[PDB]
Amino acid sequence: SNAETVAAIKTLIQQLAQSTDQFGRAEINDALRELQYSLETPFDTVMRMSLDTAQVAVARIGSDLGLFKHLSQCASPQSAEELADHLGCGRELMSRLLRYMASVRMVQQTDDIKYISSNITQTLAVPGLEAGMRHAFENLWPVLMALPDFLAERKYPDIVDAKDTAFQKAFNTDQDCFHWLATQPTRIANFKVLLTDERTPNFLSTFPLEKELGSWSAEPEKALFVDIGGGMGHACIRLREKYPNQPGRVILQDLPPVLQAAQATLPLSGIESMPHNFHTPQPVQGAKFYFLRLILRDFPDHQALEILQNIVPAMDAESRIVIDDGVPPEKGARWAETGTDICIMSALGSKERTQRQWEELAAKAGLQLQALYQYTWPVVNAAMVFSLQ
Amino acid sequence: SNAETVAAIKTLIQQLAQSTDQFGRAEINDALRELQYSLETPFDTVMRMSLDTAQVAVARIGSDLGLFKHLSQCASPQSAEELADHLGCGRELMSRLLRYMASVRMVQQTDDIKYISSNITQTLAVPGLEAGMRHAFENLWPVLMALPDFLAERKYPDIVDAKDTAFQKAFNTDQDCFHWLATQPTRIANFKVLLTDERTPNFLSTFPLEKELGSWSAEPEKALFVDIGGGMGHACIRLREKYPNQPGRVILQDLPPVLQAAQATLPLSGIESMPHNFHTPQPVQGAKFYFLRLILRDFPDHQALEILQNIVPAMDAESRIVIDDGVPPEKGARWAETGTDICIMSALGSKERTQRQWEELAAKAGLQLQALYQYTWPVVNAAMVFSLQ
Amino acid sequence: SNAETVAAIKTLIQQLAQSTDQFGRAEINDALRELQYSLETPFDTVMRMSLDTAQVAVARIGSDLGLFKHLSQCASPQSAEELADHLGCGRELMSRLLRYMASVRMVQQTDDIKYISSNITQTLAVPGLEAGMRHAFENLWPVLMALPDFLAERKYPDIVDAKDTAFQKAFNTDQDCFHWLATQPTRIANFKVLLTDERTPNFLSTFPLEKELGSWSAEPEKALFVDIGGGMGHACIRLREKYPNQPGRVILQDLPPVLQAAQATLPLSGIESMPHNFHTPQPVQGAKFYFLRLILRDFPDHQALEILQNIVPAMDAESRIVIDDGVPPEKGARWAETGTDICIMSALGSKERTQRQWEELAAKAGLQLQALYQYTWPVVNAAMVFSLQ
Amino acid sequence: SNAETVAAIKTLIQQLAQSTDQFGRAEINDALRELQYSLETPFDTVMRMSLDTAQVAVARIGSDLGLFKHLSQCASPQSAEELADHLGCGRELMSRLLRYMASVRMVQQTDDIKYISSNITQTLAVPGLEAGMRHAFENLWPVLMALPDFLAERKYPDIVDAKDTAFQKAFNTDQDCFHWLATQPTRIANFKVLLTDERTPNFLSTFPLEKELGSWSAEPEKALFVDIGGGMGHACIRLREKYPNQPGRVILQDLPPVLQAAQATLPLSGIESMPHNFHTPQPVQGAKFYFLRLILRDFPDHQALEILQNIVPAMDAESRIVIDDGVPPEKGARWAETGTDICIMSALGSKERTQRQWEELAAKAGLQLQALYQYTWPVVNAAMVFSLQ
Ligand SMILES: C[S@@+](CC[C@H](N)C(=O)[O-])C[C@H]1O[C@@H](n2cnc3c(N)ncnc32)[C@H](O)[C@@H]1O
Ligand SMILES: C[S@@+](CC[C@H](N)C(=O)[O-])C[C@H]1O[C@@H](n2cnc3c(N)ncnc32)[C@H](O)[C@@H]1O
Ligand SMILES: C[S@@+](CC[C@H](N)C(=O)[O-])C[C@H]1O[C@@H](n2cnc3c(N)ncnc32)[C@H](O)[C@@H]1O
Ligand SMILES: C[S@@+](CC[C@H](N)C(=O)[O-])C[C@H]1O[C@@H](n2cnc3c(N)ncnc32)[C@H](O)[C@@H]1O
Ligand SMILES: C/C=C/[C@H]1Oc2c(-c3ccccc3)c[nH]c(=O)c2[C@H]2[C@@H]1CCC[C@@H]2C
Ligand SMILES: C/C=C/[C@H]1Oc2c(-c3ccccc3)c[nH]c(=O)c2[C@H]2[C@@H]1CCC[C@@H]2C
Ligand SMILES: [Cl-]
Ligand SMILES: [Cl-]
Ligand code: NA
Ligand code: NA
Repeated sequence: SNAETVAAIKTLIQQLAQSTDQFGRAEINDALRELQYSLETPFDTVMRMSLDTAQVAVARIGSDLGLFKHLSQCASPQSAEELADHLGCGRELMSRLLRYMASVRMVQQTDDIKYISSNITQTLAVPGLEAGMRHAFENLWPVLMALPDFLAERKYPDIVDAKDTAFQKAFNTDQDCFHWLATQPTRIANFKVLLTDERTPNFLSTFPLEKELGSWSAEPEKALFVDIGGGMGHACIRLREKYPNQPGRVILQDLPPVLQAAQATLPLSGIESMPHNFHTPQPVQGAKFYFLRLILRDFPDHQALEILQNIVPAMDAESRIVIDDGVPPEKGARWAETGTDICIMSALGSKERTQRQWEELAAKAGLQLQALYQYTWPVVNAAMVFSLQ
Repeated sequence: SNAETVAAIKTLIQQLAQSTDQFGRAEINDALRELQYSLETPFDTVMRMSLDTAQVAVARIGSDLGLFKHLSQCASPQSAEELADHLGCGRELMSRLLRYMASVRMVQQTDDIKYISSNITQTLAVPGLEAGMRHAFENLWPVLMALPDFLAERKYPDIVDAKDTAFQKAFNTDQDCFHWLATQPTRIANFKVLLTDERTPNFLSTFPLEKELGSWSAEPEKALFVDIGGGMGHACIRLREKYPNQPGRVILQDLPPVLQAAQATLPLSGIESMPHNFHTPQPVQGAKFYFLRLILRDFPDHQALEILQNIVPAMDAESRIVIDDGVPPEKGARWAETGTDICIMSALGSKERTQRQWEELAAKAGLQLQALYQYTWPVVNAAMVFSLQ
Repeated sequence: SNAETVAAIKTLIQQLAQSTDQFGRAEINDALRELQYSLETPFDTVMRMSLDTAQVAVARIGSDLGLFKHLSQCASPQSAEELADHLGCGRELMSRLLRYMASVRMVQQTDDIKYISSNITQTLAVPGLEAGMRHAFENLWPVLMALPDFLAERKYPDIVDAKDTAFQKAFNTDQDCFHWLATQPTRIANFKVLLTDERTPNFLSTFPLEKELGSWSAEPEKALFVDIGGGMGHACIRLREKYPNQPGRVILQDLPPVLQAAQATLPLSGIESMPHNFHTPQPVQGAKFYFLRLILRDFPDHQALEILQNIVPAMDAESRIVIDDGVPPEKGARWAETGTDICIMSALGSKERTQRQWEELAAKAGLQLQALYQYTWPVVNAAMVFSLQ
Repeated sequence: SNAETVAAIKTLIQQLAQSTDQFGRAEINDALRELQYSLETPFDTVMRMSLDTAQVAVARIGSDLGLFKHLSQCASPQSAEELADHLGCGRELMSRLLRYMASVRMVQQTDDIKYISSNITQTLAVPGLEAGMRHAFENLWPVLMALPDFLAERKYPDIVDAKDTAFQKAFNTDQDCFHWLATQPTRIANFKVLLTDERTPNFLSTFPLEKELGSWSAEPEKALFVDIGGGMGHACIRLREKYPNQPGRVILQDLPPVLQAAQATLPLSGIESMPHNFHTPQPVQGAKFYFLRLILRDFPDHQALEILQNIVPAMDAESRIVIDDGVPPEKGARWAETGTDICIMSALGSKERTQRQWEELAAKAGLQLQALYQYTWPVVNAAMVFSLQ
């Protein structure tokens, strides 16, 4: 029986996933995608490319209606009629949306054609994660839709400049993304919520802090950790959580509006909030770790170099710059780390960097790689520890 | 070990797939997608929705460059630099595009970082399938992009009008989709290539022609089969191919430009090409089968009703209207027959219809369902045979 | 490919096995055996029945030669010629024996045709497990060999008498098995080594000692636990190990030679060794638990009844008889608790007993079942707690 | 759920088996056995070695009762009581036998504790296959039970002589097996039925007969095929079936009592029955193929050499000797071909031979290997074609 074999496949894959860890499960999920692409028919490939786009649009509609948050708190299955009346949606529109959502597990449909939350419905109800999907719809989609004709019109140039990429055609502006987004309210509110989505796991999973400290001393009043562009300060919070009695200042540096947003969730003491533009010289001198997580990936090498050069003069012999960012391999890179590369090229003019490309960039700033501590698999995120040359 | 487990999963799924038939393989691929969605983390969900739409943009770039047809005819692996200089692409851009395409199997990367065609490469080199991908990019994506705000602005109506749906916002026009397309030369050219893609399997695999015919006589000059909106006439070709000695006229009906495009690939005898607009009265009287394949799905009930009412008066007691189209189930409908529903709502104001919905629509035309012959699984396509009430 | 499929099956089963517990692994191994029997051809069936018994003969040869203990302590692979000359075996015979043992995993053959220990090699080097294999060869096989003609000659009786079953034909004696063994020195020596094999898990993993005890008081000198036929006293040892501060005498009862063999491995204090024949009245009065592990299974109902009737008069209202033994299900019983049934019918005139059969036997002794605490799965071993009626 | 995972394992293994061919299924079955041995606990290993012997004894009882043939023709499940009364067996003995048989799939037990035939019950009802199991019980078992103490008493000699092996101790005789069996009636009747069990597949599956013929001519009256020790003549029957109009005599040679037994099932013409002792010179001169299937494996090299030397003088330049027999590999030999080696060493003093050992034996007879045509996998049976040197 085909159905019996399909059910047994699901049982065995679920059991294998449940027994391994998060990295093993991520490897299984990539394998399932690889198998799907290898087994689909030519017509299936075109159908998948035609229709998988609709998930983001329909997730946007569900978020506009508040469907996912409502469904995630319901204690019993709900009919399409009940959901439509409660959320203020046309009854047959609601039924068609739910049918589509159930077919891509954005909700679950029951045997009496009612609806309950799935793992994805819960995810889309979380404000920082819902903001990621809304960001894909309103910011990434227009840039991806502009890039084929941008490249055609310009005879397929190598994109190297944040002010000359697809973003400018998509949003009909001459400034780079970061400035243009400075001026748009709805954009900024969603961006704001995006900063609250903390990624797991983080570099402290694998970072051998005591080993990297060596005999460095916090006396008299030195800084252990300067989180440059630290956003809501998640790195600082987790550092103090895991090393609560390690001496030394822990300093969150960002722009004033972001630090004001961070105060609500920062600890009452132990973490300093210091306004600092990372395009200016670093004010904290001789810190042990100058930390840049998911900062440099957003800049082409000219601008990423200048961010590092503003830090290097503050370093003493024991100081390290810690770049925590994607480190895709030379070959066999996965879709999450090559898709990111196409999107940041499109929007920001920047790129993902292999380990060799990170080392070449850091060498231009007078820096040498001392250690690399991977903390995610199979997609590579790592804390790279750089010394003065 | 993790790598060993993952490779073993792929070996076993590949072996199970190779041993079933096309419908079994489609069930396996549906299960692999559901497993992927159930096993992904919340961050995975957002990254998948953020990045999967980039595949359509990058397939459109590869199509613009001629990359897939070139790779498909290459006899050895090609370096990124060879492809870049052959195709007129910047070398760094080409390398980044190929890394991304290899990660989603749109090409294959070798272990010395050269590139060869995949199944997907070959698919995207086929003119009609390439055109389906290009249609997704240039026609489906803008309407999906406009749908959320269109729904919000209009307070979530039940869309029933081809001249009042998301299409009008997306392309800033008051025309309905079909009329507007007819004014756009590049778009109509790509649609004509799309008509050359023949779906498989087809209704003749399960349609019991002999039993439906009974003692039906073709004399003096009656038609056995009238293919209304038949495009390239693939249904007429396959009919004549399978039943070459069955008497009766076989008539392809479409608008003049499509009939002209069809002449190259039609048989020299046995199939008549008859210009006919299906919004006007059917000229062929008393035919055995009036055949509508993937036609009525593109019209709201009002207009689909009118198309049937243009045929009904031409029928005698033995005539049948055969609707060959999607018949999704009442529950558990699959993504390829619910995502279509959302797309055709947004572009055409139309919908997919369950069996009960087809029968209700046909009853307003004075017709009753005699038989239903499914020929695809698990996504339902069927030949629905209707007679006068 | 066939080889690839086969290796993938083994990878996936090994991964599933490693992730469950011992009971899950036992269920998997039962399923593998049932799959093997359902998939074998008719000729396979006969070859399996023809050849699988050779493994006991060749394990007995390896034991005679000392091969398994020698291989288990070897630090590198050994050639057949090295093993032959070390162990005193003809070189061709040794090579043929090793080829056979490698094909059933009793050793492992390397790719340069040398030999190393397997899990099974290590098992057969353990004195008590070696003795179980030697017992199968010298005691179980002759009785199984005599059973078919014994049944035929006697017109298929229901065997109920330890002095009238297949044992008497197999060893050409009128004695019952236990008495005859006691006259055979080599056999009794191997049985004494067999007593050193401690089964795991044991009843204390699920026995709720505190709840069964209640407010039971040990003073002035009552016994908490009387281990009747306790062998090496493993139940007493594990009892004292798990509940070292529970007051009350713990008493191992067995015949003098077994108590003497037990002295080496008993604790120096806390467990009394008391010579007692369980076919005679129980000397310890009013103990909390009189414990019979794998005792009553070796006696037909008449004699098992007598053993219980020798204990009952020693009981007070708080005393319990704990029968720790196999409790096979009414249906779906597994091969390891039905093959035992056939063996003990043939050698001892005994039987395995379902829960209902245990309760019927205990009721003739005046006892009622209070509780049943299973501690192995899927083959059922349980501690059955009986009180006076 | 453990049960759910176990059920899914069975479903997936059954589906993989059902889709491959008989050789793929034989590889899967060997893998399942390998997994069982690797996953069992030390106690399980001893239990399996103690109890798997009982299958042959209980199969013997079932055959004595006629249970398997009766159950194989029953049209509905039968209770233990019904079977006991019909077959003349004690009711509780019958119930215990059926419980054991169901646990090793020798029958199947239903959910209402009744019994139906399994694949193994059908196999054991077939007279030639039942005779193989009875042969294992009455002929192979006594020799395997004698071999450990035979080897111990004789200080582990290399066994090379049919008149000095374990057989002589097992059956208290000084003659080799073949003569001693000449004198025992029950033995001979069962042996007789054994000859009717035709193995599948056979060498004609893969033997390129037309290629091996070359330009050999049957004119005037030459023999195509001389089946030496051909038993019931199955090789001759299948040769004429697959090559019904190939010219040349086809001759079955055996001892007179076997050829009289073969007449009932030989074709009415086309196959000659010729009495011939293969220890005498071959009377048919210049045949194309002199065929020896499963003959030489039963003889030590001295006697196997003399059988070949009696054929060689009859050969002309185009004649071939075809040895069809087991050809185990140099390493990694499977249990069916190494267990056979131990049993024929025990009973007959002979051995399985690798390809190199066959070539060494044939070279002593003046013969050279021309071709080897395997026809079973993974256990190697092959037709080896030898020429004059
Ligand atoms: C990817 S986000 C947050 C990255 C942060 N390290 C983390 O892991 O959450 C980039 C951060 O850089 C900050 N940022 C952007 N421009 C900056 C500038 N010129 N100076 C300092 N911070 C800046 C943003 O405000 C935001 O908090
Ligand atoms: C989705 S295509 C289907 C073609 C065909 N039934 C098949 O299965 O391939 C729709 C067809 O309808 C035709 N069509 C659109 N409007 C029409 C009209 N007013 N009258 C006749 N044909 C029309 C198009 O030219 C096109 O060939
Ligand atoms: C199967 S062994 C079981 C030992 C112990 N109950 C255990 O679980 O290991 C049976 C034990 O019963 C003992 N036994 C046999 N006959 C006995 C008798 N008449 N009185 C006391 N013990 C006896 C033997 O010496 C042996 O130690
Ligand atoms: C393994 S059995 C049958 C083998 C046969 N080639 C086949 O594949 O069925 C061995 C055969 O050799 C025959 N045989 C034994 N001694 C013989 C002898 N001295 N001369 C001729 N045939 C003999 C037996 O009668 C029996 O038919
Ligand atoms: C020729 C069809 C191409 C694809 O667009 C359509 C259309 C369509 C959409 C916009 C403009 C014109 C027609 C109507 N009706 C369908 O069914 C599909 C499906 C087609 C294939 C992929 C998914 C779509 C929903
Ligand atoms: C100490 C037990 C050894 C094994 O023989 C027995 C015996 C037994 C048999 C013959 C003579 C003396 C005792 C009784 N009662 C059992 O239960 C087992 C099982 C034992 C382990 C393997 C399978 C057997 C049926
Ligand atoms: Cl479809
Ligand atoms: Cl047990
Ligand atoms: Na890339
Ligand atoms: Na061997």
